[PDB]
Amino acid sequence: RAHKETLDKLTNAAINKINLLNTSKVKYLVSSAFAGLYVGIGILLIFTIGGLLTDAGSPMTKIVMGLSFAIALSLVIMTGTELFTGNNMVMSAGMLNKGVSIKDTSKIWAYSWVGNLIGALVLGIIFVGTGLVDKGPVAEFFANTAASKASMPFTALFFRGILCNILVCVSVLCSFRTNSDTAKIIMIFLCLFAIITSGFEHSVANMTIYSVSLFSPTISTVTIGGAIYNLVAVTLGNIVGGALFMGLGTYILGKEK
Amino acid sequence: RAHKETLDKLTNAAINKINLLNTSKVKYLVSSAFAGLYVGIGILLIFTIGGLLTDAGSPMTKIVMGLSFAIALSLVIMTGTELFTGNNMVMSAGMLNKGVSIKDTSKIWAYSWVGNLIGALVLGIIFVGTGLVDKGPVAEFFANTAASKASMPFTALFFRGILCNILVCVSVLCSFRTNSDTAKIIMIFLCLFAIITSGFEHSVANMTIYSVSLFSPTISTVTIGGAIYNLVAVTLGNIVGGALFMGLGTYILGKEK
Amino acid sequence: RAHKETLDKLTNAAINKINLLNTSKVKYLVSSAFAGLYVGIGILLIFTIGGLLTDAGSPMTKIVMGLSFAIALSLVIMTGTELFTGNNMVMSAGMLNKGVSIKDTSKIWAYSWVGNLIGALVLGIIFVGTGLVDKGPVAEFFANTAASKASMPFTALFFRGILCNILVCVSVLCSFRTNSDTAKIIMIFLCLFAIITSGFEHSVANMTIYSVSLFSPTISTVTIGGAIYNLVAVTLGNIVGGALFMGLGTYILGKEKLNAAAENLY
Amino acid sequence: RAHKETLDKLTNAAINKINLLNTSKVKYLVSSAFAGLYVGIGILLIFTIGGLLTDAGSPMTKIVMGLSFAIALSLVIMTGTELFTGNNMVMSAGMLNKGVSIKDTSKIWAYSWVGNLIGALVLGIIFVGTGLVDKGPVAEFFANTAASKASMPFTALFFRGILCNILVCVSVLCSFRTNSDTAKIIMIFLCLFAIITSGFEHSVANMTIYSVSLFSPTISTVTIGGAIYNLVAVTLGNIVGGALFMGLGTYILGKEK
Amino acid sequence: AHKETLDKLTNAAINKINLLNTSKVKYLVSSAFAGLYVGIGILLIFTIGGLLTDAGSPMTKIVMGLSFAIALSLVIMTGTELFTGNNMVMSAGMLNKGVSIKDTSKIWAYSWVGNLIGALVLGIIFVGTGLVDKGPVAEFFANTAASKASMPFTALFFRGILCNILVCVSVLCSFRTNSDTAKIIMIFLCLFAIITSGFEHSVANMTIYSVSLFSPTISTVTIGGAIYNLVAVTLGNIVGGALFMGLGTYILGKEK
Ligand SMILES: CCCCCCCCO[C@@H]1O[C@H](CO)[C@@H](O)[C@H](O)[C@H]1O
Ligand SMILES: CCCCCCCCO[C@@H]1O[C@H](CO)[C@@H](O)[C@H](O)[C@H]1O
Ligand SMILES: CCCCCCCCO[C@@H]1O[C@H](CO)[C@@H](O)[C@H](O)[C@H]1O
Ligand SMILES: CCCCCCCCO[C@@H]1O[C@H](CO)[C@@H](O)[C@H](O)[C@H]1O
Ligand SMILES: CCCCCCCCO[C@@H]1O[C@H](CO)[C@@H](O)[C@H](O)[C@H]1O
Repeated sequence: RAHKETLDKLTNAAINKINLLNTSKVKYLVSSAFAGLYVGIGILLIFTIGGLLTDAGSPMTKIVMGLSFAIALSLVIMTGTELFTGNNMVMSAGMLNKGVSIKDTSKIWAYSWVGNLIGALVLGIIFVGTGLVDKGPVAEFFANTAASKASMPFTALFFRGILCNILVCVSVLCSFRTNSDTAKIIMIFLCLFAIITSGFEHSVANMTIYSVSLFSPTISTVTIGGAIYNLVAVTLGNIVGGALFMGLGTYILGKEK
Repeated sequence: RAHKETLDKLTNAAINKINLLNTSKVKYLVSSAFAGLYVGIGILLIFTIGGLLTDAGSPMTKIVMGLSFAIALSLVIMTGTELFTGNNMVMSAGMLNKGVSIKDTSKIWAYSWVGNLIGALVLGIIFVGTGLVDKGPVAEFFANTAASKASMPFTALFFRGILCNILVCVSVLCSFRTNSDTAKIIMIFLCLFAIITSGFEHSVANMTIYSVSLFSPTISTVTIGGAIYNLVAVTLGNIVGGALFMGLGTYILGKEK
Repeated sequence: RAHKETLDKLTNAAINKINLLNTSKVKYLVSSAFAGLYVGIGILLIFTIGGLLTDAGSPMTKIVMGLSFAIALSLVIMTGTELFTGNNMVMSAGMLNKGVSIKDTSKIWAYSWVGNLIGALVLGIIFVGTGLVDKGPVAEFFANTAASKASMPFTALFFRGILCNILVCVSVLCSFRTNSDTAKIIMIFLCLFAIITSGFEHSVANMTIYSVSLFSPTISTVTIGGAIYNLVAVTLGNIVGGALFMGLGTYILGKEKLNAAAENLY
Repeated sequence: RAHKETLDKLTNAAINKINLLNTSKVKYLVSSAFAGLYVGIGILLIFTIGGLLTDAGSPMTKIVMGLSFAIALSLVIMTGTELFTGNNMVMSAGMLNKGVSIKDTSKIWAYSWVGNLIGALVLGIIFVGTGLVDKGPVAEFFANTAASKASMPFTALFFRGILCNILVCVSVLCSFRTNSDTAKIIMIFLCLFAIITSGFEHSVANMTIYSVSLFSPTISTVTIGGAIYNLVAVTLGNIVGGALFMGLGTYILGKEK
Repeated sequence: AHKETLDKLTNAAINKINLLNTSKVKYLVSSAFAGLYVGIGILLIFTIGGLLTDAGSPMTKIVMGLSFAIALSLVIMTGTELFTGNNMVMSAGMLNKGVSIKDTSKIWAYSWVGNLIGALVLGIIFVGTGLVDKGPVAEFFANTAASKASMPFTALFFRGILCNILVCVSVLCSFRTNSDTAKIIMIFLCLFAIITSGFEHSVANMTIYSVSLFSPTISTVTIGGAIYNLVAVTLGNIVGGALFMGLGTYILGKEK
């Protein structure tokens, strides 16, 4: 094990995040926007896959979607950009280890969440302009998925959000624990396969699901109300998974007591 | 050849394990709980696959499930967390090599088994909360699988547990014999593929099978009694495979006489 | 982090490109020609797959095509040759960081683009010469695809071009951010999967699509006006994606803000 | 090209093998037993696959089997254990190069062959004990394969053994020519894919095929005379493939003359 | 790093001719291994071809391409002498004045013949397994051999060109990376392209014809057919490897 080294790295990354934000809100928001859009790119890919295999009646739909989502977090980690969901574990661990404050943590979470959203809104806009969701099985996949995610009960979304961010954050944790970029990508691939195929909920990914569905004139039954309901429920779950499980857990393992 | 050095690393790992437990029961149990939960995440993924493909009558079902289970031990190894089944070989070799004692071994086995179960209990509760096993093929897949595992003859479960833990512990052994994290993950992928598709029995994975099946009000094919029956038989078989084959074996290979 | 170091690498890459171009038109155009042909090789592969699976009715067609396209940018990055689409991000970042001039940039872009085109033309001539697109599902896939791309609205092609080059350029960016050649190839595989299966537009790849179709004797029904319209719309799209998004974006991330010799972020 | 360096490595390895055997028969036999069982694990997996896909009438059966066999030699190489077929090239090259005697070679061949057999016997007994070949397509797949392998003309088996051990030994040769463990596993994956899907014959894998077939009450398609016939023919072919092609070939490339 | 790459190709060309000059046996043995290693890839993918063609699968050519990587991977990882790869290496080394034209034709002649010996040996042994006595694999060899030998010259020539661009560029990648895993991946991608696209490889065809001509399965092949295919494809391979990759890498790297 190298639990203490790992906690040191998490704490140093938390310190580095808040110093970045304090040094430049533009730099922090651009990074956050990049991460939001990168995650959204994975969504565009796997929903195209979703539409294609759904229209085909394939039993393998959710499995192929899961296998194909690795790009989302892979791009985030390989570009060193700012992802809200990953920040749940990093800021909480660093905060518990007294490297950052609670205010620092809430500031980082707020900014990366908004930045992530800006990225998703841009992607959504651009994607709608390609005409790829003007009509057909791919537009319908966005339309139906958006609707079902927005009509789920609060408790279900919350618990799905917890399990999702346990997986997002453990993949981030693995990247702090190896020097091999290939190993990092493989672990990301495995974790995101688990997330998508199992049906867990990811606030940042949902941002693109809703920006596309909402910006698309291919009607679809969503509404901003439903989008907000889902994002709030899922964000709360994500925070619990990342901070209360992963952040607290890694702190307990690594705390120089 | 390099068996001596491998035995040396195994011995040191066994020494570090008992020192951790002597230092902090909380740290040790948290690490164990993480590992039990990580293994369970693999179960949630492949049982989702099992439900999807069984429902479709696919002949590829058990093959796809085996290929998709790699995350379970990959997460454990890459996070440095405490897994009971792997401890069967490590403590065993370490004890034989006079680095730790018999009571040290029994203590580590008991705590890691219980801590792993804690992780499975937590994951099961949260998974039930997702609503993902309310009804439909995934719930059916948990219910039917838990039922069949609980009604297998003792001897069958025992021998399945032996072969399972030979594979788990050899994947752990490979991790002690390479410096490449990518190669570690590949070997784990191969061994877990063999375990799942061949039909071998893993006590720690079964903890999540039974936590989900028993916590879900939607599932009513098994009882705590059936869970205990399967867990006891499979755990005994696991111990024989990890300690009697892999532990004794690596000691013999490595013991500088 | 580590964005500053990444910015320094992009800027050095930019300076090296204009330098080599200044030194030898021949060296630069051959490098660009290789890159154009390498990308086209990917097209020849996935369009053969397109033809095969389309004629078979498969629903996995576009997924298998996406999974099989990695060779295109993998070859470019592993041979270190000049690809127009990638040059958008590198030249703009370097220029913004005041390592290369606006003049240097539109030059590299011009030479790389044309050089990429030469490669596609030569590949197209040779491929048709194999007789593999004399008749049948593959020849048609080339034909029908060429027609559909040349008959889409500007807006659509533009935005498809933006998204395409975001992905092309981010894979180039990953290659600057790791020392693992395997991780580089894996990131390329993922990005190109996303590009092809999602349906984004790549100018350099389109160069080979139209060269084959305009060289193939199985008639056409696309025409040269269509091709150039496409390459124009997609190229502008590509430029915005790579220069406006990736170039400016990486500049902002990496530019050490003391300096400040000129502009202040907030 | 590094042909001399490669022969120098093969020669050191031959020396180290005979020294080990001379030092401890128990260590040498235990190591050989492990390698036999590890290869056998590959057989249990791919024959499970065989039964599943053959029962389903799948055309991809032999392809998936080949893709799934990599674990057999991957485990042997990553654990550093003694495999008879690999020793055909190593001992012969080291013998030609005067690092070891002809008698050392005979000794190593006989001991590893028998030790491999012990591992296969042990694996077979335990596998039968699982109830996994009690009845159904997997048992039938063992029964049918064991029978066809036993009824082939000597000539056919012999030449199949030559090509098999060209592939086993070249994968071993690859492992001497790289420092990348991931590259070693990939080359093993490719070679074993070629062996299984093409239909070549591996003596050590066949030990497990026949141990299961002869230990399972539900398998009556073959006799001990039949196993012995196949094993002799295939062993002879393996020896020619490994020693006369790979051993002599690598000696010729590397010998400073 | 074009200059360093050209230096590497030049040093590889020099070491090849030096080797041949020192020992024809060592050089021919190495060439025979490379021919057999490439042939092993053919045995595997033609087994796949027979299996899937018999089943009417639209994935046949795709699965074959994905499964051919072993052919050049064995060559590169064993350090053996492959004719097609020597088209780029010797030409680059020659233009860079490390070796002569005479050296090049010599290395080409010896590796081609050595590759062929490896293919003949493999074909004989494979026929001896009984695996092509009858059935869809035997049929796949016979039909493929016949189709390749009945193609027009021009078609074979151009397919040979694209094939060796891919073979040689995979070799080029191996000179431009220190990662053995990256080398294998690049080889996997290039061979996937070669096989699935339908390009022509002289050395691989050596095994196709040695198997088909040694096997009991009746084909319309004939030795005259094989030789015709091999000549046309070899010239195409030479053009692709020497004129494109050889000349190209020299131009990229030459410090002038
Ligand atoms: C272009 C869009 C910019 C969005 C900026 C959002 C910043 C919100 O502001 C932050 O929110 C937290 C809780 O609400 C507080 O605890 C922080 O102190 C506060 O800075
Ligand atoms: C909240 C979780 C508490 C876990 C406590 C586990 C303690 C088990 O206790 C152990 O049991 C063994 C026998 O099975 C003994 O041999 C060990 O000596 C003993 O320490
Ligand atoms: C040891 C393996 C996992 C043990 C999980 C124990 C959880 C049992 O708990 C209860 O059992 C009831 C009836 O069977 C269920 O109906 C209830 O949902 C559940 O509360
Ligand atoms: C699932 C199969 C994916 C294979 C990816 C392997 C990538 C490993 O990583 C690569 O290979 C070597 C690792 O041992 C290193 O030497 C290289 O530097 C590195 O590029
Ligand atoms: C469990 C016991 C198995 C032991 C295997 C015994 C095989 C030894 O037997 C012999 O050894 C000689 C050299 O010492 C060789 O010359 C002979 O070839 C070999 O048959």
